[PDB]
Formats: sequence, structure tokens, C-alpha cells
Amino acid sequence: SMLQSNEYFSGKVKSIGFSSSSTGRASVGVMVEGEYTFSTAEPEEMTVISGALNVLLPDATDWQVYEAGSVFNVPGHSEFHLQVAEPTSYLCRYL
Amino acid sequence: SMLQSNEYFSGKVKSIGFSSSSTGRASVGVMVEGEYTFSTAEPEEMTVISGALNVLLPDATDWQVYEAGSVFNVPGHSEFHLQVAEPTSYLCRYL
Repeated sequence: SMLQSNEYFSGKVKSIGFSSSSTGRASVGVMVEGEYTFSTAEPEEMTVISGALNVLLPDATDWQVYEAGSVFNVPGHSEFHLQVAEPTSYLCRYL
Repeated sequence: SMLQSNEYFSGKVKSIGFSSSSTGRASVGVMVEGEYTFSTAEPEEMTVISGALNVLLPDATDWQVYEAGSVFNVPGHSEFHLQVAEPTSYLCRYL
């Protein structure tokens, strides 16, 4: 199995990518305070492990605050936006 | 906030370390198939995010299998052992 450490946005997001039978392709990581735009290939399932994300999805008007334990889905071939206050850890699965 | 990518055991365990108000000092990471010995400073709380860990704690005879969603605690200044089958992601908090 391959594990790889990845960084994005000048080090404000860092993650470990992997692949397993139960998750498919996935990454766990952390984001620090900031505002981020992400683009998807495959649809993504995001789980907030600790902290919180303010989430703007392309097909719905309102931002929504996702605190620890919550799960959201992003469509494929899309753009979504996040806002982060305190360091926030997450699991992302590429569906 | 600081985020740092860490690797252990010749790259078989990789994690992102961070610190937040809700977690204290912590790391999220992934372990691949193998058998690992860890030593603690502070007590640690481990949450299995995906996959599974076979866990041997110093003060109890039996190994126990912790699958996704489960949480265990390791005392401070101790040694514990893990066995991993498929890539397994986790949250570790330094209590």
C-alpha cells in the first residue's frame, strides 16, 4: 500500500493520501484558519473529525456549519468552498 | 497554527500533527499493514477512523480488535503494540 503526504495552499492544508478496501481512495488531513476553494474530479465525501468547516456547495445557496462528527457530500467535477476557524481534521473519500 | 507532516517506521506510518482548542495536541494519520511498537509520553487517546487495529495495552493480557469508530486509551510513559492488516486511518490525542 502507498501512503503519501500532500500539502496544498502554501501549507495551510496537509494530508496523508491512501487507498483501502473499506474507504476506496481517501485522505486524512488538517486545515488551518482560512478560506479555500477546492475542485473535485470524482464526487467526494467529507467527514469532519475535529474542529469545524463552513461549507458552500455549488448547487445550494446557503453556507452551512459542519462541526465534528458531521458528513457532507460534494458532486463530481465541481467547485466547493470552505472556511476554517480553528485547525480542523477531516477524512475525504474519492467516490 | 502549525501543521507538520511526520513519518515513522520507514514510511509505514505517516501523519499530520496539529494543535487545537477542542483536541489539544493531536495527529491524524494512516498506518499500512505491519506490526508496530509505540512509546507514549503523555497518555494517548486513539480513534480508529477507517480500517482496524489489533491493540495490545501494557496493563492487560489480551489483544483486542478495534474497528472503525472505536476509541481506546493508552497510559502515559508506556509502550503499546499494534497490528495492522489494511491501511488504517486514526486520530491520536496527546492528553
